[PDB]
Amino acid sequence: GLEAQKRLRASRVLLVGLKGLGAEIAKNLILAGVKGLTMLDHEQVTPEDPGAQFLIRTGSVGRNRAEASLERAQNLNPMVDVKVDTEDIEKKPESFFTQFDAVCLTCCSRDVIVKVDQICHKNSIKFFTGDVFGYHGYTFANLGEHEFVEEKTMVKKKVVFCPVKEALEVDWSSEKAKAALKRTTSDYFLLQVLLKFRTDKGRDPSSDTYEEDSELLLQIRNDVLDSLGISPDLLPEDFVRYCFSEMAPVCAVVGGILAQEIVKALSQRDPPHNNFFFFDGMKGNGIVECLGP
Repeated sequence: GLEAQKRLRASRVLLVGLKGLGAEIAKNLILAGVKGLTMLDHEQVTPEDPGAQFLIRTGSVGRNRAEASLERAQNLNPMVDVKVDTEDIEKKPESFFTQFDAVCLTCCSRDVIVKVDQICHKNSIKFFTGDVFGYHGYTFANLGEHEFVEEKTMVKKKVVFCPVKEALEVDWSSEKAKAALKRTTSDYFLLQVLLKFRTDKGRDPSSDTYEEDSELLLQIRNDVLDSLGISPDLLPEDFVRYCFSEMAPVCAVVGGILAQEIVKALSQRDPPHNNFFFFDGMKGNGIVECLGP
């Protein structure tokens, strides 16, 4: 679209977390030509990061992940104002988010995702989150009341979104929810298991301690599925073997989907996925789920 491009080129995006998924998102957004992208990450480069991640030069272990990504990110499009922020996202005051038109979170804890979603909803900022765990990946969008144009021939269409807290808590005890459960990807419950591992451990499952991590994941599988009154065998028993580490192709697929969703929301064209997109790199599937309302 024509005026869609004017919106996109005037848009400023906050991107949190510069592991494998984050640079893929950064690369796509920078190539698309947004006005500015702020890359925020307070963590240091780990030995495992360069395996999926193309913005950081080899041998950067110990460097801050955002600072180590700046040169290659900026080189993608000199017309984009790429900035780095090394401050923990939890330090940020509410006023920090208001300078951005869209916020996208990766590698953030569940509590952080809820808090930032509520800040964005109150200030009408487009909110996204996504992560990759091994062969699996997901994206989430909360665009609030999102207005957009389509074809058929212009069609001004509105789609209502729901907060991430409501999307991450689904009452499966309403009879209506039981029927919808049979057609649920079960990657959604994989997300719940991995998100509480992140909360409990302060980190994601790591292949050097795959040896706890399948261990801890087995408890979360029983802990969350019983908590939600769901059978423990809804998701594969051996799910622990396909949710470890970062694979570059998986980050590419999930980052491409998420970046296109961000572009759709900023340019206000085409129906955005509402509200979850689940990718399984083993079966080659991408599934859109609407959860929360």
